[PDB]
Amino acid sequence: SQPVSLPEELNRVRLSRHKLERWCHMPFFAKTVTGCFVRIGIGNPVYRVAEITGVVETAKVYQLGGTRTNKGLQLRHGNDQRVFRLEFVSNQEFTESEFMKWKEAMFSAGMQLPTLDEINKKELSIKEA
Amino acid sequence: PKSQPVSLPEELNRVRLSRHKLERWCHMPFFAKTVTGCFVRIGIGNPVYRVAEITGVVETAKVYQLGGTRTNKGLQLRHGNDQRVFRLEFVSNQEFTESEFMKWKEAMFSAGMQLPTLDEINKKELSIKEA
Repeated sequence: SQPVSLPEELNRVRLSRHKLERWCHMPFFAKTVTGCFVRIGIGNPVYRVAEITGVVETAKVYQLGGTRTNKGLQLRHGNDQRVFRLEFVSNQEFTESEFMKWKEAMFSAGMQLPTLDEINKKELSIKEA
Repeated sequence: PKSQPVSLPEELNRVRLSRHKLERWCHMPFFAKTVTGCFVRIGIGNPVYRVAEITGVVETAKVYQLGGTRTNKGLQLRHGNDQRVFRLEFVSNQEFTESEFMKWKEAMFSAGMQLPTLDEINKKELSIKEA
């Protein structure tokens, strides 16, 4: 029941752009990525912590590394909910500053933080054997 | 009354488009028809902003990130007699300040331009309503 307190903890359910590229044509892509988090580039360079709350189709097909996709992630950062192309997800870990700004957004939004149980159950559910 | 020219920033803010709204709309049909005649709070450098009317939408040479998407579009923007093209990434999400609004009126009057009426504002606002 302990709320997430450390970047290391939330990193257990962080998806890189690499993983997202590898998975983006898989049949259960939405089920897999929903409830995970990303380090998302939001433009100039600023990155944020965001939860994936769903997958949508984008207006345009675009290049993602070695493939092409029209998938977009529905991303939540506190009250902020927007669709982002997969191309803007970072391969790097959350910085401590990014993680702390996110916790502030959560509390200021009156949104309950994920628990370590919720994080561990999600991490386990999508392990690839 | 609706025949009066605009005189308050609250009135002009009825047709102000946020950067987030521009991002949401930028790849939908009739984007230029929708946004033309709206206003933006445009960032012009150091941070300073201007009130500007959108007079059209153009292609630019720079493909850039606009939130969750990519675009090369530019806004043709007018502030009194000053007309320029700006990337949409420079539009502010914040409301016009009273000083920005007053500076814009000063530019309009200097130029000999007349301000929109409340009727014109209301008609534009009603035409951009999301349902």
